[PDB]
Amino acid sequence: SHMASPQFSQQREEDIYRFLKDNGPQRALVIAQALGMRTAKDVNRDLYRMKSRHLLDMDEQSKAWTIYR
Repeated sequence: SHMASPQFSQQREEDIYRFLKDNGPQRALVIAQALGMRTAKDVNRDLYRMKSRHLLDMDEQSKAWTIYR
């Protein structure tokens, strides 16, 4: 295929992926502030949604969100 591989539903998910592609693995709180949110809970919905579709992966060790391969 000649087009890009991931699927985003909204601007948040698209920013989350692009952000973690550009800096590498970061915690949900880093992602939240980078979108202009306040808390890790404001992003967690988008973050876990992308993990459920093969786009993100959280680390159990420090809650570091890393783009799924």
